[PDB]
Order: sequence, then C-alpha cells, then structure tokens
Amino acid sequence: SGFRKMAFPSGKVEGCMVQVTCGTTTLNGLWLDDVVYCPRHVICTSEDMLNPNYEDLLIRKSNHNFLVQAGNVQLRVIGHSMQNCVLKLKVDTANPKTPKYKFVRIQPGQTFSVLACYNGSPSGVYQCAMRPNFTIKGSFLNGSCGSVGFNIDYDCVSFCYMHHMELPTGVHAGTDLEGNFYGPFVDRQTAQAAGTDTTITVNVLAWLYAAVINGDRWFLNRFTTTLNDFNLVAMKYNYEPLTQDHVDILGPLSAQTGIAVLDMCASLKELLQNGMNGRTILGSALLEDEFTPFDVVRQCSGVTFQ
Amino acid sequence: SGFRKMAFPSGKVEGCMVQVTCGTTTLNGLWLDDVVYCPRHVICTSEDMLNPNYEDLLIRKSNHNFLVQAGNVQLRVIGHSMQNCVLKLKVDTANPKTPKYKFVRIQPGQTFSVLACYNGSPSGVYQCAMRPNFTIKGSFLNGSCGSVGFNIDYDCVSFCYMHHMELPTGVHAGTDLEGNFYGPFVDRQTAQAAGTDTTITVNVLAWLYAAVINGDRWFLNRFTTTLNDFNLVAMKYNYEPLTQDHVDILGPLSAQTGIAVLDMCASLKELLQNGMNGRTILGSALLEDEFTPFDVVRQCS
Ligand SMILES: *[C@H](O)[C@H](C[C@@H]1CCNC1=O)NC(=O)[C@@H]1CCCN1C(=O)[C@@H](NC(=O)OC(C)(C)C)[C@@H](C)OC(C)(C)C
Ligand SMILES: *[C@H](O)[C@H](C[C@@H]1CCNC1=O)NC(=O)[C@@H]1CCCN1C(=O)[C@@H](NC(=O)OC(C)(C)C)[C@@H](C)OC(C)(C)C
Ligand SMILES: [Cl-]
Ligand SMILES: [Cl-]
Ligand code: NA
Ligand code: NA
Ligand code: NA
Repeated sequence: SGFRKMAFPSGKVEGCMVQVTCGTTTLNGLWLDDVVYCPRHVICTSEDMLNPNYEDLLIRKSNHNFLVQAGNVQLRVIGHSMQNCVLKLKVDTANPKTPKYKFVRIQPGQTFSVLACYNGSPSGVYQCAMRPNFTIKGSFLNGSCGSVGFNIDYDCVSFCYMHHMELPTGVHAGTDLEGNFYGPFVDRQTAQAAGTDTTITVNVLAWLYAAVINGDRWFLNRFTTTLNDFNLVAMKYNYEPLTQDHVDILGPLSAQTGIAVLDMCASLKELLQNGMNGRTILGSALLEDEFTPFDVVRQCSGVTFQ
Repeated sequence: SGFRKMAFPSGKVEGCMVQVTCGTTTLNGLWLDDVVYCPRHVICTSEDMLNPNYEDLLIRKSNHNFLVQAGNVQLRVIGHSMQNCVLKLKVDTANPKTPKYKFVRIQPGQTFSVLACYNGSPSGVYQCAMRPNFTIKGSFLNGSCGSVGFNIDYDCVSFCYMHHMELPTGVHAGTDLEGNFYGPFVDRQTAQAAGTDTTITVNVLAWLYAAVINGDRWFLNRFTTTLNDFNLVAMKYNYEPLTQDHVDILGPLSAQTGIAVLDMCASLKELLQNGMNGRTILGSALLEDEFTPFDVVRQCS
C-alpha cells in the first residue's frame, strides 16, 4: 500500500538527451534516429525575440552554426529544417539508444513525466499535468529548454512535451514534438499570461478512489447525486465539467470500491461546500488533481514497463 | 522557477534490476558486477518467517535453487553468501550496465529516490525520506521487495535502501545495501511497532527557504527566537529538535535569501501556532518535510 506522486522510469529517455548550442545559447535536444529536435528559439538573439521572423533567421544559419554534443561526442549536423516551433537537426549518426517511440499530443488533464535536463545531462524527473489553461506547473531554470515530457506504454515511449518558456506567474509553456504549442502561447518576447485555471474534476475523483483503496474513507457518505446537479456545483467551484466519458473511465474504480462515481461526486460536493474540517486525504490538505484514473490503476496494481 | 518532488533519473538503476525466484517466492534483485543483492527472506516459506534460522535455511540451498532472470536471460548462480539481512548471489555473468556506484547508509531526514519494481521490471520512480522513526512512506505492493533507493549526485549512484517489508501502519521498512535494517525492525513475522514519528524540522525550514527563493514572503515575521526556545516550542508539535548542525547547514540558504536561520525558525513557530489561513506554500496546505537543504539548493540553483 501507499500512494506517491510517481513518474515513469526515465532510462529510455535519458539515452536520447543531447546538448545543442547555437551562438551563445545552449539548451537541450532530443536525439531520435538521425535527427535532433529542439526549440526553434535557439536561433534567436534577445533582439530577434522581440519580433522574430523564424524562416528568415533560419535561412541565415548554416549546419556548422549548430554544435550538438552527445555526452563528450560531437554529432555532425548535416541538415536543418523547422517544423512549427521545433527545429530538426539532421545528424550523421543514428542514435543507437533510440527507444521504440511515438509523438503524441495530449489533452488537458492528462499527466506525464518530465525529464529536466541541463547542458544535455538529465538532472531530475517529476510528474506533471497539462493544466486546463494549457500551462504546466513545472520546475525549470535557465538552460532547461528542450527538456521533454513523456509517458510509457509497455515498451513504447510517447513523447508529448518539449519545454520552451516560463510565464510571469512561474508556470511553464511548451510544445508537442511536432512543434505545436499547448495553449495560446507564442515563442516571442511579447506580453503573455496564463489564463485563469480550473481544477481537473475527473482526476480529483480518481485520487479519492486511491484514498479509499488505501484505507482513507472519512469523506464517504450515504448520498448520491446526478451528473447534471454535480456539474452545477463544479462550475460554482471552478472545477472542470464531468462528462459521461469521465464517469465511464472511472467504472473500474467504482466497481472495486463499491462507491459509484455519482456517490463519490456527492462526497466531492460536500468537500467543496464544507472543506476538510481539519482532516487530510492521502497526506494532503488540498484536493489533488494531478493523478488520472489510469495513474491510480497503474500505481495500485503494480504495472511495469519492458 | 517552480518546485516539485524531484527524483533522480532512474536509468542507471533500471539497468541493474533483475528477478530472483526461490521456491514459490519472487522478488527483485540488484545486479552489480557479478553479484545480485536481494532480501534474504526470499529463502523463507510462510512457516519459516516466525522464527527463521537463516543460516540453517541457506546451507540447505543449492545454487540451482535460485532462478535469476535479467530480462529474457537466465543468469547462472555459482555461489551465495549472506551479509546481515541481504543475500549476495554470485553469478557467472557480470552486468555490462553496472554504473559507477557506492553503498551509503543514510541518517534520518535524508531523502532518496525509489525505483519501484515488480518481477525485475520498473514500475515508477518517486522521492522518499528516511523518517525519524526509521520507516519510509513508500508505495509498494506484493513483489516489490528488492527495489532500491538511491541518489545520483555527480554521476555516481549511491545506493542507500533495499525494500523488505510493510508495517501494519502502512509504512515501509528495509535495509542498507550491507543488509542492516534501518530502525529496530527484523525480517521475522513478530510484532515490531515503529516509534511515534515526528516532523523533520530542518527540512521544513529548507522548504520555507525554497518558497522565499521562488518569490513568497507572506509567512515571514518581524520576530526571532533563541535556538532553545524554538526547540521547546517545536517539540510540543512533535517536531524533531533543531541542532546546531542543522543551523549550520541552513547557512547557505540563509545567505542567499537574507533571512537569518533563527528568523526563519520564528516564521515556522508562527505557522505552527496559526496555520495557513487559507493560503498555500509551494502548492501545499501542509508544512512539507521531505526536501533537505541539499535538495533545495540542487533544485533552485
Ligand atoms: C530555455 O532554457 C528557457 C527556460 C526558462 C528560463 C527560466 N525558466 C524557464 O523555464 N526559456 C526562455 O528563457 C524563454 C526564451 C524567451 C524568453 N523565455 C522565458 O522563459 C521568459 N519568459 C518571458 O519572457 O515571458 C514573456 C514575457 C514573453 C511572456 C522568462 C525567462 O522570463 C520571465 C520573466 C522569468 C517569465
Ligand atoms: C516483498 O515483496 C514484500 C513487500 C510488501 C508486500 C506488501 N507491501 C510491501 O511492501 N514483503 C513482505 O511481504 C514481507 C515478508 C514478510 C511479511 N512481509 C510483510 O511486508 C508483512 N509485514 C509483516 O508481517 O509485518 C509485521 C507484522 C511482521 C510487523 C505485510 C505483508 O503484512 C501486513 C499485514 C500488510 C503488514
Ligand atoms: Cl497539502
Ligand atoms: Cl545521510
Ligand atoms: Na456518497
Ligand atoms: Na523455519
Ligand atoms: Na553499511
């Protein structure tokens, strides 16, 4: 038993991280097959960032302007191109440690692991969620750009995030590996801000199920509700709507614990309307929303990766 | 900016995890060079566990009674020895993925990453602390034994924990990699309650410094305290004593933020007296005690 904020094992991703330097900027790249992916803003000076014309800035660069290092070994860049907000540097050597992988775009509410890197060297791993406002609450310093987020299924790494920037409130924004930003953010030095965020209702419910599985039951009650009535409460408390698909996804946890989703929703309604009365749930005094239903099932059943 | 429970990248440890089976029991082993380390209780039946004589049980085992599997490859056991509560299985193949490593026994309050594994394969990685009562608050199921805890400061893996058991209160107990248990626990099915746990004061102070570094000041105050008055108060909340060693180790964070250590202690005293009044610190509504001073410097700088 026990329940922790748990990341995927990061080894398959560690073997893909390299250092990319253009001019005076160093950041990280992802080396898969014979291509290194990194943020396109690596090519910009500070002045360029004010109003960058990335296609003109890139024609001005040559292969030799990009220094790529895998550990102590230099990788020769033999071509370059842009895909949306990501730069693809073709190198002369395919990464012999390339795992089975795919590029996926995730939806708000979905979680993933971040391998925070500096100078091409993995430094730490932690678990995040794509917030409803399309930011992530990361932990990133200067030089972290190009660090990636991922999930694993069996033996396949699904890369879903590449890090590009920090916003004024201290949260983070980035792209999928096809270079499309999550959220209405752009890679230029102009005013931008995180929108008002909301709480990921289906994830809170999943974590309440994790709590019950781990013996924490004090918030259970005799009451149930309807999807329509609970969604009025959710809106009042800046919680995301709960859909029938969310209810269906939580079916396994309901059957296992004997607490129907709408029964658990009546628990969550009372917690929102009345608070915790000084108690905790799974060692938290807040309602945790960065575990998905699948995260709960995975951790509580001991799923492993090959 | 930001502040997360951050584990070390797990790849160097993933490359060391194997499956060990003896009789009907399967757990994980750690394969370093030509040795596989695992909990010695792998050799016990359910009956053996009340009062097992491990020396007597082990002398009866042949090398072929141990099935060791590294991915899809069976490793051949060629000898075995017992060191305290760890079994060392000598195998005929050395692990080509052995990282630079050392074994370190840690003190209460120290943190480490856990790579939770089942059947020799990794499930996930999370951060833990050695509690003052020598338990860890893990996430471990049947078959997780032999999973290890570690740090990887400066490219060398320091192995500090191997998992052996869950206690009735839902926390976890295990050994260093020399097989010595942390705390009063034993690998026997006899009663062995953990002491009342306490909060790791030096770590709470480190986390308050992290909050200041990340831009929050709401909990600061104009007061200070003597060290002894702070300890007299903090102990009434089941906080651990703060020693002069702890004050010294907080010096760099104090210098970076301009908040004297004893002034931060006055902040913590007020937080214990008042609560947060609907506010949060680094996304928590509780005082967090599983980040060390070293961890804060690692992550914020
Ligand atoms: C790439 O390594 C780096 C990662 C950043 C540095 C600090 N923490 C991180 O996550 N990315 C950048 O430095 C990018 C390049 C353009 C500027 N930038 C930022 O992250 C800015 N953000 C910024 O200027 O935001 C707007 C004002 C454009 C909305 C950071 C460094 O500035 C603030 C003031 C810290 C937010
Ligand atoms: C090894 O894989 C396994 C890991 C355990 C299983 C459940 N969670 C874990 O962390 N270790 C064990 O099963 C060991 C072997 C002897 C029994 N044991 C336990 O962990 C017992 N603990 C136990 O008997 O504790 C005492 C009563 C002796 C203090 C667990 C499985 O039993 C309880 C009832 C869950 C505590
Ligand atoms: Cl909390
Ligand atoms: Cl220590
Ligand atoms: Na109910
Ligand atoms: Na016996
Ligand atoms: Na030791």
